[PDB]
This record gives sequence, structure tokens and C-alpha cells, in this order.
Amino acid sequence: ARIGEVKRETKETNVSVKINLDGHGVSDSSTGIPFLDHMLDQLASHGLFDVHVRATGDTHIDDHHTNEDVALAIGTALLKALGERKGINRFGDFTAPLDEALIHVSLDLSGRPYLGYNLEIPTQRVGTYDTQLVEHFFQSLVNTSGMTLHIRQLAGKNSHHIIEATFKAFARALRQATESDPRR
Amino acid sequence: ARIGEVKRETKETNVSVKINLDGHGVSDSSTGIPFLDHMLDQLASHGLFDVHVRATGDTHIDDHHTNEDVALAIGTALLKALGERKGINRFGDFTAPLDEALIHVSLDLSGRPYLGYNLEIPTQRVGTYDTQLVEHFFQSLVNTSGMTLHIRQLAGKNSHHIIEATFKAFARALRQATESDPRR
Amino acid sequence: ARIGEVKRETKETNVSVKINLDGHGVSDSSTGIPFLDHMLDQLASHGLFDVHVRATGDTHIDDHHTNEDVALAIGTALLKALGERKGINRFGDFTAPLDEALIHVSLDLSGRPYLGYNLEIPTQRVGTYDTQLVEHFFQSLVNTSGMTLHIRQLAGKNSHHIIEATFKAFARALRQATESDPRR
Amino acid sequence: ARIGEVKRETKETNVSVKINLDGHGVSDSSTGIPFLDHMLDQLASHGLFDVHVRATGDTHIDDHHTNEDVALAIGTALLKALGERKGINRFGDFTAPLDEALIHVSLDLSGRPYLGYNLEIPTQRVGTYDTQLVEHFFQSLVNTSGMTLHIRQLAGKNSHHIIEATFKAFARALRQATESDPRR
Amino acid sequence: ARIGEVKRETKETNVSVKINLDGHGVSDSSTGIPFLDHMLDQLASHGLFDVHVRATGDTHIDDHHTNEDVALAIGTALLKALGERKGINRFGDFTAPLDEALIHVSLDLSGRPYLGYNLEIPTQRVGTYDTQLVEHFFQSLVNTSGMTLHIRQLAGKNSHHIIEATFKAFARALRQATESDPRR
Amino acid sequence: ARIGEVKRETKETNVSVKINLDGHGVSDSSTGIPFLDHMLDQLASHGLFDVHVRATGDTHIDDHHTNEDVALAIGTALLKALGERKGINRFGDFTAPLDEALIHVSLDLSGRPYLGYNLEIPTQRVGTYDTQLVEHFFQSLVNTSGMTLHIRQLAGKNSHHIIEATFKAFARALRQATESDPRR
Ligand SMILES: [Cl-]
Ligand SMILES: [Cl-]
Ligand SMILES: [Mn+2]
Ligand SMILES: [Mn+2]
Ligand SMILES: [Mn+2]
Ligand SMILES: [Mn+2]
Ligand SMILES: [Mn+2]
Ligand SMILES: [Mn+2]
Ligand SMILES: [Mn+2]
Ligand SMILES: [Mn+2]
Ligand SMILES: [Mn+2]
Ligand SMILES: [Mn+2]
Ligand SMILES: [Mn+2]
Ligand SMILES: [Mn+2]
Repeated sequence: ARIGEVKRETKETNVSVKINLDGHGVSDSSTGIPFLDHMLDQLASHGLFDVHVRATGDTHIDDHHTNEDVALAIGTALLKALGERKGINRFGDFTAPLDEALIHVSLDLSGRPYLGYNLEIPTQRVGTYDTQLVEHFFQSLVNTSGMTLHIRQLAGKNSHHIIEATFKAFARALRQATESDPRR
Repeated sequence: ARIGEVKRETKETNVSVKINLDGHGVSDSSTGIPFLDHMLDQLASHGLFDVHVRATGDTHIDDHHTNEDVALAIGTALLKALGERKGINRFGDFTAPLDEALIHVSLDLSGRPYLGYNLEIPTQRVGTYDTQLVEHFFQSLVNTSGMTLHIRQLAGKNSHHIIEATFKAFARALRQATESDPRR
Repeated sequence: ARIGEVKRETKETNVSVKINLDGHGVSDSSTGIPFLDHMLDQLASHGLFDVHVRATGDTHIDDHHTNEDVALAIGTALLKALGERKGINRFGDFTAPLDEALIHVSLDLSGRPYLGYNLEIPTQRVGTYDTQLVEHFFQSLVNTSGMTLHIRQLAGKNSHHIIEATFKAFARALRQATESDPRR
Repeated sequence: ARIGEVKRETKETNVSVKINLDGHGVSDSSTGIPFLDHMLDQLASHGLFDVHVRATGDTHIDDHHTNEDVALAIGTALLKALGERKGINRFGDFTAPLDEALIHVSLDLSGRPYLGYNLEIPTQRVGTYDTQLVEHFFQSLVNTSGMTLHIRQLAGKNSHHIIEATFKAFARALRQATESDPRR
Repeated sequence: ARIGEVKRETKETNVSVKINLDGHGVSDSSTGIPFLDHMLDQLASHGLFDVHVRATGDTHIDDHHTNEDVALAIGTALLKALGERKGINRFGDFTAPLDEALIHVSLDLSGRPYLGYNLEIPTQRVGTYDTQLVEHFFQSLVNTSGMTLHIRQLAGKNSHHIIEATFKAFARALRQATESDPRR
Repeated sequence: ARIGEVKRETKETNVSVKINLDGHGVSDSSTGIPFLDHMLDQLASHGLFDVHVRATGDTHIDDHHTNEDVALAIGTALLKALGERKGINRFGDFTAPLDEALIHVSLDLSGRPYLGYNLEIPTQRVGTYDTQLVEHFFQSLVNTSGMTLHIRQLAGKNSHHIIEATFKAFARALRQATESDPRR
């Protein structure tokens, strides 16, 4: 099994991540941001990744630093887990709904960071989670993983549905990309 | 094999449906609506479903009641055939052409009915079939199956091509969703 | 292995093509048009086709006749390699990025030629290659192969990225379409 | 005399075509689509082709499959009749009226299929014939004959006049293209 | 030779017309309207018709009645000359320039009168000739000959050029239509 | 046979032209501009002219002077070959396609130079040939031949197709104009 682990401490946050690319969907995420924990559970269940995350940090300032540092660490953990990338599909492409929401994700484990993102989340807070932080989560993850990632909102009105459908589609695309190509 | 069967009688229609999710594309549909029979044949052949349908009803009023009651029964038959949904992909996503027509279908066997539909069929009758009835077929099927279904017209000009490409894409997406996930 | 071979001589060009549908990505293309050679290498590597091409011709007039005659011959070679089409997926659908570029390709090995193409390539020359020739390459290939092909630009700014992403997506869609359907 | 004959059977249609390029306008067409029979009579009379067509098929679904399969077979019959194309004009260009309708047709027996078509037929049914099927007739004929064909509506309001003028102009252009060039 | 002759007297005009369809371009027209005489000379020379016209009438009121009655008589003379129409092309199509002017004429000797006319003559008088009378000349000729006639201005700025190019194109189209079809 | 020959030397260019109006399509053109050579070959083959051209000149400055001086000399050669114009059609009118391109040419060998030209060539270079030079070629040819020439782009997207279709249509119109009128 391909397992990547990262521990990172700043003056703002303390983060530990462990991801198994060849998992069974074991979800074990506690970031101090409940909505992000919910999305990381989606990542595990829809991607069949095992996801272990612990974070503490300066959430009294806002969720930003924690969200960013968790994302950065996940990207690095993914990079480590991938190793030499031998024999993998490398590309993933999936479009997933959640009720009225429909989100397309296309990615390439390319070594060149890029985020294309056009979500229009119509409310500012989902629970206590600042919806600007969704883009920053994916941007930071891309930057440390060296992923080419396109996220396209095809439909959606409920903010929780839009974000959750994004994580479902991303997880399924990433599962595809990380799985073995039977002809390689 | 996962087989669902439904018999339903109203004062307007008499309907019998049997669907095998694990079929070989056996097509055996006679609804009293020839264009709908043609589309149900597409469902079987493109989905590798075995599809048996018989309907009679008040087509002298219009095809509406028959079309609706057939769709409702198909949705219920699908629901029955699925049973506990164990180990299935659950999600399907396919884009199929028919010449100049190009139709994207994304679905989730979620238990929550939703239809997203944006087809713009530029003629009122294909053969003797009222083209408004395409949307109603999918809406009714969604309602009894508890499916999340998005149908997106990406291209198309000929009405028969648009509708037929929709059924090809839907069938292929539904095949995917109903098939076993090798890691589940 | 399914191998198609075509030799074609005009007063303008001399072309030889050999394609293995069941290949390992062996790339061996020399057309007299370096950018086209680069794209044919992408076809091989991303499609797992073995691609052997030799062409000479009137490139001092412009690359047009060579580009066209190579494309025509590739389409015929594909047609020959496919034979009776027994047991194949027939349909392919893939969306691939290259950095900021994102290209969707959907195809059906239908026997009816059709090209849907909406690329907007913002420069006139990539290297010494006239970017109008990309459309003509796909049109000519479609015409002799009898393929239904839709190419959709979803994002992109760099001309080389747009064209190369197109070839990646086309190759992956064509691989899918030509591969065996495990239930057929 | 240059005679081409085609017999083609599908699960949808049974078609037989025989065309003499060097005819006297003998019209003998029975397709199961009366309006199409009327247009094929125009082809014979205005083109001085001898045209023999028989078709049966699934017209209870709609006229589409019959219309398409007849057109495909006519294109192949034309291709066969043309043989090596020695000494022919190859190009045809004619503009014909029918009362207020005025239709320009330009064609080249090039070996490269292309349809340019801009008819705007303002009603959905002429008799029982779906007017979308006019474009599909010419597209399918082009595809199997390998013809470059441009059809331009210059004037017209009555749907029957527009379609019939198209067939008159096409027939006269095709007569020209297929006739001997006295200097070749 | 096919010769038609008409004499017609009203309280406004006295008209005599003789036209030979199989002529040598003999021009012999004196209508009392010099510009119309010039156009009738063009008809003869460009059409290879022999044209004999004499008219007198109420030109002190305006040229209208003479222009109309001459046109009516020419249409009848053409009708008479045509006789049974056996073996003729029947259709004519020609586009002729005169310097910057370019005029397309398409006609069918159909037995159903129709004029399609879109000339935009930018001055009110050419010499002493009222330029509204050009349309009325063709309308009246169509009405008595039973001709389908389309006149299309493709280019032009000088009024004399526009009108004269119209007569050149009409004459050449009419020559074609009235000539023998070698296969009929 | 009607043969015109012109030799012309400037400080910029050396040009020799010989054209046979009553030719067999013998193509023998070497101008120092490969794309122009290709178009002159089209002139010969589509017009059944014999075309002999030799030019050298200052192509390191740009192709302009050579293109212009070749065109001027061709116009003069045509003028010389025509002689007294006895018995010729004088007018030509043809519309030719090349795939998606469709070009109408109408001309009159009038003795009055005029070019009407509306081509919109969407790229700046076809091969190494500056596409502005197409208009200048026809303008210069018109000026020395004393031709009335209208060139109308009816359709087209590929620059090579647009230009080549223009030369096909021009050649066929010029063949018509230069041929004998059987009634003159
Ligand atoms: Cl899309
Ligand atoms: Cl036009
Ligand atoms: Mn930040
Ligand atoms: Mn949720
Ligand atoms: Mn209803
Ligand atoms: Mn069908
Ligand atoms: Mn080409
Ligand atoms: Mn590259
Ligand atoms: Mn069709
Ligand atoms: Mn009719
Ligand atoms: Mn009046
Ligand atoms: Mn004049
Ligand atoms: Mn100049
Ligand atoms: Mn060429």
C-alpha cells in the first residue's frame, strides 16, 4: 500500500496527515473545522482513500490558517504516497451530482501545479465555514502535490451541495488517477 | 441476476415491466408508442439490460398517460432490482453522440429524486411521438426510482438524434452505476 | 493484435501508415511536419497505440497537403485495423488537461463521419505549423475512418497546450472505444 | 451507360437502388415515404437520371431510418456508377426557382464528403414528411458518395416549393457534373 | 425559326412586337422611349434574339403606359414563339457584370407568372427614363409570358450600369432557357 | 491555337509568360513563389490553359514585386492571345467549391478593367505566401488584360481552400469566356 505521512508545525497551526492511496475509505479527520472534517470524510469514502488528519491552530483568528496548512500537508502527503508514479492512470475525470448540484473534476498528476476553479458558492458561511476557503483548500493542495486540477460547476444552488459534490467528484477523479493502468 | 418486475393497472393504462440489471441487452418492449419502443430498445442494447415491457392504454386521448405510467413502472422495477445496492458503483457518468447530437448524462442512485434536464428538441413530433413526453418519461422514472439524474444537451439539431443520443448516454451511465465496484 | 496499414501516393505526397490498436505506445512518426510528429507521438503514448508514419511531400507550398494526406491515411488504417468491430466498446469519452487547457473528446466508431469542433487556437503558427491544420487533420481522419467525433475546448490559452491536450483526450477516448467491452 | 446498383438490409430497413447516370429520366421510386418519392421523381426528370428505388422499413417509428438508408444507398449507387470518373465535368453549378423559391446548388464529385446547407424550411411537416429529413437525406448521400455539396436558399416561403426547388437544382447540377467534358 | 408577333392597340398606346427566338441579334426597336430602345437592343444582342418593336403613345403624360404596353406585348410574343415548348432547356441562369454592377437572373418558362426583384437603382432618372419603370417592364413581361423570373442585384452603383447589366443577364438566361436541350 | 507571350524585365523582377487559350492543361510555372506556382497549376488544370511561367526577382524583400509583375505579364499575355475576340463567349460565370469553401467568379472580357473582390482570408500566411497578395494578383491581371472581374466569397474557413477555390472558379469562368460561342 502507498502511504504518505506529513507532520508540519507553524507558529499558527500543528498538522498531521496520513493518506493511504490503496485504502478502504477509513475516515479519521479532526481539523478543528467541522465542515472541513465532513469534506475530508467525503474524500475518504468516495475515493477509497484512508485519511487520517489531526490539526490544531488559531481558529479564533479565523479558519484560514488551519484550512491552508491542512491542505498544504495533504498535497505533500499525496506527493509522498505517489512515489515514482509507476504504472498509474495519472489522469482522472469525473462528474458527480448531489441533488441539484453537478460538479466536473478533471485532473492530471503532472508535477506542474495548476488550479482552474469556477465555483460560485452563493452563501458566505456553510455552518461556521467561510466558503472562500474551499478554493484556497484546493489551491494549496495543488501547489504542494504538483497537480493539474480543473473544477467546473455545471449546476447547483445549495452551498453545502455544491461543495460536497465537488469533494465527491474530486475524490472519484483522484481515485481513478492514482489507480493502476492495467496496460502500463 | 438482479431482476425487478412491476405490474400496474389504472383506469387509463395497463403496464407490465421486467428489467434485468445483469442482462445481455434483450429487447422486448411494446408500449403502444412506437417511438418509445425504439428508445426502450436503445436502453437495453446500450445498457446491456434485459427489458421487457407491455403496455396498453388510452393513446386515442394522447400518448401521455401511457408514457407516464410506463416510466413510473420502469422506475419502480429499477428500484426493486437494485435491492440493497450493495457493492455497486452507484454513480454513472457518460457523454454519447449520435452524429451532430451530443448528450451528457450524470446520475446517482441516491434515493432522492431529482431531474435536471435542458434538452431543447426543435420539433413537436418525432413520428407520432410528442417530444414533450421525453422530459416526462425521465421525470416519472426518477420519481419512482429515487434517482438523481442530470441530462445536458451539448449539441444537436435533429430531434430523433437528440432523443436517441439521450437514451444511449442514459443507458451507459445507468449500466455503470448499477455495475459492481471492484473495490467495494 | 489489430494492425492496419496504408500506403498512398499522390502527385503531392507519399504516405505510409501502420497502426496497432493493441499496442504499447511505440512512437515512430516522421511526416516532414515536426509539430504533427509531436502530436502523433502523443497519440501513441496516450492511446497505447503503436504508430508508424512516414510522409514526404510538397511542404515548400505549405504543410496542408501532407497534413491532409497523412490524416486520410490514418483514418483508413484505423478502419482496416478495426475490421468487424466485434466486442469493442465502440464509444469513447475523455476530458484531459494540459496545464490551463482542458479538452473534451467524445467519439463513436459509428461508420458515419461527423466532426464537431470548436477549438479557438489564438495564434496562427505553433512552431512552423499552421494552426488551421489541426481541424483539417481531424476532419480528414473522420472522413476515411467513418468516425463520429466531437472536440470541445473547455479552457485554454496557450496554443501548444490546447492542441496537445486535444491529442491526449482524443487518444484516451480512442483507446477506450477500441478496447474490448468485457460484457460483449 | 453508367449504372450503379445497391441492395442494403438493416434490422430497420430494406433498400434497393439502381441509378443510370446516362438515363432518360425514368422515374420508378417507392420508398414508403410519398414526399420523398415525389422528390426522387424530380431527381430523375430534372437530372435525366433513371432512378429505381424500393424501400420498406420502420415508418411507424418515424420516416427517419428509411430516409437515411435510402439516401446512403443512393450515394453508394452514384459512387459505383461513376467508376473511374474519366472525362467528366466533375463540377456542377445551378440555381433553380420554383415560383417564389430560389435554390443554388454547387457540387464537386471530389471524393471528400462535405455538406453546406442553409435551408430554412418554415413548417415542420410537408404532407406527412418531417422537414428535418431533407438535410439528413443530403448529408447521408454526401457521406457515401464522397461529394462536396453546397445548398443555398436564396429565396422561398412555401416549404414544398423550397424543397422541390432544391431537388431541381441538385438534379441539374449533378447532371452537369456527371456529363462528359468535351475537352477532357 | 420560332417567331412570335403581337399587335396591340389601347386608347393610350399602339404597339407592334415581333421576336425570333432563333435569331442573330437583329435589333430593330423604336418605342418612343430611348432608354428602353437601348435596353431592347441589349436583349437582342446578348440573347441572339431578333427583336422588332414599334410603339407610339401618351409619353407626354409619362413613359408608364408605353413601357407597360410594350412589356405586355413582348411577354405575349415570347409565349406565342415558344409554342409547345418541346425539347427546350426551359430553365436559364446567368450572372453578368457591367463594370461595378453585377446582376443575377434565374428564370423558368413555367407557365406560372412570378417576379422576384430586388434592384436598388440609386437615381430617379436615367436620361429621361423613370427608373421605377424597370421593375414594371419585367413584371408586365412575366405576367403575359407566364415566366418565373428572379432578378438579384449583387453589386452596382451607376444606375445605367445596374439596368443594362440586368438586361444582359436576363437576355443570356432567356437564350439558355429557350435553346434546345440536347438530351430532350 | 491562341497563344500569347510576354517577356518583361524590371530592376526588381525578370518574367516570362506564355499562355495557350486552346490548351490541354499543361502546367509549367516557376515563379520563385511556391504557393503562386500551385495556384497557376490550378489555373492550367481547371481552365485547360497551357501555362508557362518563369520568374526571378527580389523575394528577399518580399514576394510582392514578383507576384505583381507575374500578374501584370499574365494579363498582357491573355490580352495578346485573345486578339480580336471574334466569336467568343466573352462572359464567364462559375461557382466552385473546395470542401467548405465556395467562391463565385463572374467576368467579362470587356476591355475595361475592374476588380470586385470580397475575400476574407483569415490567416496572414499560407505556407510562406502573404495572403494580401491574392487580391493584388487579380488586380494587376485585370489592369493589363482589361477584364471586368468579380470574385465573391460565399463560404470558406481554411485559407488555402478559399484561395484555391478562387483559382478553380476563375479558371473555369475564364475557360467559358474564352471559348467559342457556337452561335457567333
Ligand atoms: Cl461540459
Ligand atoms: Cl449569391
Ligand atoms: Mn492564505
Ligand atoms: Mn453533507
Ligand atoms: Mn402527467
Ligand atoms: Mn433511431
Ligand atoms: Mn484540404
Ligand atoms: Mn509538447
Ligand atoms: Mn440518423
Ligand atoms: Mn410538387
Ligand atoms: Mn401600370
Ligand atoms: Mn449603355
Ligand atoms: Mn504593388
Ligand atoms: Mn492545394
